[PDB]
Amino acid sequence: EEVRQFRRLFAQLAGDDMEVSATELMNILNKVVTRHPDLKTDGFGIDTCRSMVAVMDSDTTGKLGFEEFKYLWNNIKKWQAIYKQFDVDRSGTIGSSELPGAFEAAGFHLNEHLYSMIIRRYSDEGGNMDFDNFISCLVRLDAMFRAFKSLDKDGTGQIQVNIQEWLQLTMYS
Amino acid sequence: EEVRQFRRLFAQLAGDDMEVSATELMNILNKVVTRHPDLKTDGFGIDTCRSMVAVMDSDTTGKLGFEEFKYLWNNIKKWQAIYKQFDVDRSGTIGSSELPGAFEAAGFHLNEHLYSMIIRRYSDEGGNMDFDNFISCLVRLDAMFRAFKSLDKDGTGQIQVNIQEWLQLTMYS
Ligand SMILES: [Ca+2]
Ligand SMILES: [Ca+2]
Ligand SMILES: [Ca+2]
Ligand SMILES: [Ca+2]
Ligand SMILES: [Ca+2]
Ligand SMILES: [Ca+2]
Ligand SMILES: [Ca+2]
Ligand SMILES: [Ca+2]
Repeated sequence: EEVRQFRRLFAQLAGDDMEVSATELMNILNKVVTRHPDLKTDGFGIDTCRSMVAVMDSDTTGKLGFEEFKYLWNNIKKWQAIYKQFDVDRSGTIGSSELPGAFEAAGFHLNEHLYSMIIRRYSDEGGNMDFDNFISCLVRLDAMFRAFKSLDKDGTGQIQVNIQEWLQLTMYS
Repeated sequence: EEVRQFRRLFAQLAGDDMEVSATELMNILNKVVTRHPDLKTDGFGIDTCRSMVAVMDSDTTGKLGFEEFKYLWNNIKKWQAIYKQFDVDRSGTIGSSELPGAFEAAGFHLNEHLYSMIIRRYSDEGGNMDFDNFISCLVRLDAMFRAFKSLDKDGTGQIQVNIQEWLQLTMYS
């Protein structure tokens, strides 16, 4: 029944081409946040959604098919739950001091240098990250872990990236 | 002469803290576009401006110093001229058949496969790319070429990276 209700909701979200475009994704993400007053956000903008589509578009059709959209949606749900749980002052945002505990609850255990870099690149002047920034960040972080893993065949902790693959991975994202 | 003019322009834009923030950049670019009606754009938004700054921020200050801003600004001017010239139909946007001409004038040679990915990420449903996306795409592309080159100084066409280095290189919105 859980499977059946979700299949139906994808069909309603994707429309006749049975894929979710960046614009489509934007409108449903914004409808979601409207329902959660505990999530502070300046909204999901079109370019952030284009990035999320690209990074999750493994079959390169330009849009999210059922399995791609399922994977992303279920990640957003789990990370939404985490954002709420680690926003302990109820600011609606993930502060610098909340961020490590949240990334780690999402299964991404980094280090001091890498957290600093994330806040520098993703958080605002006050070191705070709102909900669309946190989602955009994790979608990419998850993807980059998955891409390193796909490339690390022999399990050695070191990958070898050619220019073409570099370009593909960084630009279609 | 023109050298002291630009040094003073930087000083004026950077203001009190002597560096250019994502916000200051957003404000000067948006005022730039408003004085070229031939340059179609939905505007330079915070995500795009925070993301240009991040890729240009070589010294991890979170803001653009003189040399960083200069490199960025001079590229933007060069690319703006290319955009106007390669928009041969005067649609005010760079269409899929105009894009390879433009990128070649900018010094970039890419295979069809990578154009198709770039078009899907940065252009609309008709294949037409607006000015802020064009600039955002070129800034990223040049930055990725430079990051790769620095780690491949013998020109093998391949770099070798551990997970820490990989997140540092790729975690750019
Ligand atoms: Ca659709
Ligand atoms: Ca797809
Ligand atoms: Ca908080
Ligand atoms: Ca935001
Ligand atoms: Ca300043
Ligand atoms: Ca800097
Ligand atoms: Ca055109
Ligand atoms: Ca745009």
